[PDB]
Amino acid sequence: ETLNGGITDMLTELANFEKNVSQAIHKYNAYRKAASVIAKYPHKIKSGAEAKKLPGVGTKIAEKIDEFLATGKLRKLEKIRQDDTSSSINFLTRVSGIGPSAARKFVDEGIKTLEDLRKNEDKLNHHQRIGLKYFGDFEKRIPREEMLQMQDIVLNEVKKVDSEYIATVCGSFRRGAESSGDMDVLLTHPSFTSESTKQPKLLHQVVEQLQKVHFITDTLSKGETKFMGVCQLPSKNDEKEYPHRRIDIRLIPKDQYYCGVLYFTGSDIFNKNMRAHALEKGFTINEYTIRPLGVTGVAGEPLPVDSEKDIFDYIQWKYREPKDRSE
DNA sequence: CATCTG
DNA sequence: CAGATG
Ligand code: NA
Ligand code: NA
Repeated sequence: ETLNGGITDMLTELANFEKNVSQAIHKYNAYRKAASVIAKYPHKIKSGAEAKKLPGVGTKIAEKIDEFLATGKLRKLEKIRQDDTSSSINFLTRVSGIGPSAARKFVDEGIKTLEDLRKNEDKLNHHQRIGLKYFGDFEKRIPREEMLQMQDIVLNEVKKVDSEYIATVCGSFRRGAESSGDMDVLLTHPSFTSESTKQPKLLHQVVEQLQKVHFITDTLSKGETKFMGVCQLPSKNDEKEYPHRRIDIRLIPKDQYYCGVLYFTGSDIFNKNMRAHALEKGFTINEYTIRPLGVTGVAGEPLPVDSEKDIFDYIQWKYREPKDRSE
């Protein structure tokens, strides 16, 4: 956690690079388990061979670990941290919609910057385009104070559309967090579930409402069960308009809400531990359900949940307010 | 995993 | 349809 800090870090750099610039998914994937194991490793890595000793650690990584230990540096790391080409890919990638794949193409067409992009807005697709248009806004954290107003709107709108809506704002927003990245809304309706064959409208009626009033600004992706878009808190008495923020809305069959809602709420840590305990208590839990564990190895069948409460109960645990869902 | 693009 | 992004 701090004993083999740098090592795990350098490695993550390397790994990252492999995958991002080169297309080295193996290599990439290599640094990963690597940092993972030295990461757990209880001692102070005093040398390569010592590390080597570990699984995932080969000769090549060992090599690298030496020079790093030997000198507060790594050539290759240094060589990569300069190199324009590499730098560009790490940068383009910042745009919503640009991935590494795309980052590569662009640079190889000489688009390596923000301007480059605008100049070539023709080569970008809708998502990507927006992504560019909102570069700044998109990187700006979302202060809970805005979050609450947003939440205030979404809910009221969903409500007017149909009393049976059940919306929820998961995320850290939910866990207490002073600021969040994007807004994530979980959605369901009674008339929607596991068997119940569809109801796309269910999702589209609200999307529309939100656009009605202007909360929703652009559409990134709109499917029948998942919507990816952009929203905005009406700028008051003109002088201060708000940044644009990412917002997602997903439909969920009523019979699977709480697990989703639990799940989405996090933290990743909370989950696991909660997930591990579930297992002890003879249970299984994932994104959508809680299933009693057979002894023959494994086994299913969906337990029935009417709240986040139903779940814990099952695993026979202390109900946890979202706030302490930390770890 | 669900949506898009081409 | 494979392949990309989130
Ligand atoms: Na990106
Ligand atoms: Na292939």
